[PDB]
Amino acid sequence: GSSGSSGTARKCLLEKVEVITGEEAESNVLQMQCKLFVFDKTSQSWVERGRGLLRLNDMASTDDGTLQSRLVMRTQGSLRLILNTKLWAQMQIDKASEKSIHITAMDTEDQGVKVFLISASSKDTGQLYAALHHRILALRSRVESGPSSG
Repeated sequence: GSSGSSGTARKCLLEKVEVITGEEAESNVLQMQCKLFVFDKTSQSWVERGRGLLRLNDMASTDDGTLQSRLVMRTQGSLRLILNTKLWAQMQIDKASEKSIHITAMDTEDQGVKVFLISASSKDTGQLYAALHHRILALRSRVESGPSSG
């Protein structure tokens, strides 16, 4: 084989990812057209943030190396991204209605945690929801060991 050293006298391997393409090769659980709304204390109500397509993409964890998840929402116009946050075990999500849902996420610019809403058909709404929950149940199952059998 070959042998050569330079500057940094420490490396992981030749086939480094830094050079390798994002190769995101992420997974698409479920995709459906939905709308996003945020509560602006200013108006004290739901304000139009961005309406378009919504889907749950599965990503790999870094410190956990496990199947991580996040909340993405692309608009209908230029599929622009306005909502991007990584779900967490202590994630807040409750089913307000069979069509609307209350989930907490962080913005991309404001990077602040706010109460987001999800409006969709009585069916679609249940789909996306049935997903989120799990996304968290998988995390809470790691932090805690669980019930120890006597």
